[PDB]
Amino acid sequence: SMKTVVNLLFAAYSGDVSALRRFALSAMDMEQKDYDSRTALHVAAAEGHIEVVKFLIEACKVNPFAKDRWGNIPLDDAVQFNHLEVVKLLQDYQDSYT
Amino acid sequence: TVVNLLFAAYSGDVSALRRFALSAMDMEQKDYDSRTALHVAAAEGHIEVVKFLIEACKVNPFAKDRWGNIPLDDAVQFNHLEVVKLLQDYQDSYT
Repeated sequence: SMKTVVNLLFAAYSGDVSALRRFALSAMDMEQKDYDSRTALHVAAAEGHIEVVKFLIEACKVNPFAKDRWGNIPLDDAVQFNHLEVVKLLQDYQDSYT
Repeated sequence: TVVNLLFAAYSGDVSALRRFALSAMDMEQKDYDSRTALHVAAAEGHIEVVKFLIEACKVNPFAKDRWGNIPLDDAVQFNHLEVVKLLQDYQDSYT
């Protein structure tokens, strides 16, 4: 259970879009959080993996307003670490989110 | 095992941590956010876990996570006073 959440989040950490796809293609909840309330989109945005953020936004359609332990959404990490291609994507996706 | 460590720290599972330390796995290994077992345990305020990590395993209390934060920083933010005192005394004596 939590073993997969970490495989999921470690796949987002490495920029492995294919591994994320295999997780998503098995009906796994892609919005699950870890011990720090961090999601796959959190780790992707913090690392600046533009293609990983794209997949979680377009293919999985994950909630971008999920807050971690410190109350931050994935956009906050992209802003703090100067990943602006991810910032612009999360900006546009947050204004249209459902 | 990379986070079975950190999932045990989050849940205050001192017994699981003792089993993992016996198998000689790295108790200071970090995750995707550069978080250690001491980080998560201090953030949750689980006192018996940070006791075991500093007194038995003697982990480095100056390890910084992705946000440059020390395990004591989370314990201060979330009002885990006894954990703050343990790490503060341990950080002073760290060789």
